[PDB]
Amino acid sequence: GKELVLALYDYQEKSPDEVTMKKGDILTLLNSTNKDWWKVEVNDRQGFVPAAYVKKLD
Repeated sequence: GKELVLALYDYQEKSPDEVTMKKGDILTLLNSTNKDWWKVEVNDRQGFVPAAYVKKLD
């Protein structure tokens, strides 16, 4: 499994443990154990984004 997610909306980081993404970005999923905040990797940065702002691609 590739563990990819698609950004549904832009998100601006508000804390240093978050990441910024743009709608249409394809992120790597690291940890989806929390229902509200998922840890993702977008290039060379890792951090949290809201789960509701992304969709798992398979």
